[PDB]
Amino acid sequence: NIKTMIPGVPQIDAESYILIDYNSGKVLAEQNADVRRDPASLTKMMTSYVIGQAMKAGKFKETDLVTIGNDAWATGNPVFKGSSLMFLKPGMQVPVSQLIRGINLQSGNDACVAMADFAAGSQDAFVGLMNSYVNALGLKNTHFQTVHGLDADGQYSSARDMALIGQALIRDVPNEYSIYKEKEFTFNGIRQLNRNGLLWDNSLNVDGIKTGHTDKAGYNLVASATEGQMRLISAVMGGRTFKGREAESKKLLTWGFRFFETVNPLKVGKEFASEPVWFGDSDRASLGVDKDVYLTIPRGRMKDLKASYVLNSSELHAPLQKNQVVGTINFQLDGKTIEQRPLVVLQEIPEGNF
Ligand SMILES: *C(=O)[C@H](NC(=O)c1c(-c2ccccc2Cl)noc1C)[C@@H]1N[C@@H](C(=O)O)C(C)(C)S1
Repeated sequence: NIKTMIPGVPQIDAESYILIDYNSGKVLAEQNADVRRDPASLTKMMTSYVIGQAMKAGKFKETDLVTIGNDAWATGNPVFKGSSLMFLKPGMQVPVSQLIRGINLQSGNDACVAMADFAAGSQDAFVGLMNSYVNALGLKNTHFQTVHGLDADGQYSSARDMALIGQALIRDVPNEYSIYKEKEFTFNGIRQLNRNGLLWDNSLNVDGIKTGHTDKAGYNLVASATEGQMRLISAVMGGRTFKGREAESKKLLTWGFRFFETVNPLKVGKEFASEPVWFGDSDRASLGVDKDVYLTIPRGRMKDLKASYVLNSSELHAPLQKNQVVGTINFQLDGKTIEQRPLVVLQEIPEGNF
């Protein structure tokens, strides 16, 4: 009863949310997680991903100077009215390091344009990259039209999709993600605070990601926090009150850490099982996984976890290719399969040569 309890989810004062484990991908809690909503400033998480991907690929460096053009002139474009801005002016020569901090820390809309032109030649081309990454990540309820998150009529995303963009940032572009925890940066003599207030919350280790508000979106937050071996991502969209701003997301994260833990029962290349092989240069196949196994389970239940396996075929016949799928690993709690992973050949077995 204690051992098999399903914990109640706290009431969250928002249109939609999701809570996921970063490593396992497991959804711990959700409500209206696939409803299409105005992303507001959360759009900039994708802007930052594209930039992070360009930098990973070596297209430019943080020390590189970007010359500011007219479309990134903050007080030259009334579209930027009442919005977060670096106050760039044409002709300024600003290091990439400073513009990506303008975007990540400050949500500078002008810095988004500046980087979009620098990275991709035009804002349309850059939005095209954002949308190509939407497809590659397999996001089903997301579409961008703008580089900064301006309520543009046909852009949308979802709590699920925004958490997934969060996970992609941490996983694919860790050097870009490491910027999000920085509490401040200085530009043009002026000190600028990271807008993510949760970074200052002593009770959690929040290191990301992005807050947002436009008048169609409500209050929006994608947060990520760690506690030991465990990283959670929350996405809360259409938060109703100014006071629930960080509080509602904190509720989900603290609940997640209290009731769940992440286990890593198996790593790539390590033997889980061995099976006889026929016609081979060796007599036995070493079997395991081609991707690290992470599971999210109820907290405490780690020592109750059982693993077993099944095989696709009665017999293993060489040649066996490395990472050839030959079965399925079952992870179980209380005698019930909770998670499955493909069982694969770890070391190639070509046909015998004598
Ligand atoms: C993101 O949602 C908010 N940033 C804005 O700039 C903003 C816009 C906007 C206008 C032009 C281009 C893009 C955008 Cl998103 N329209 O309204 C706003 C407020 C930033 N997030 C909020 C917040 O979290 O409360 C601010 C710090 C006020 S600015």
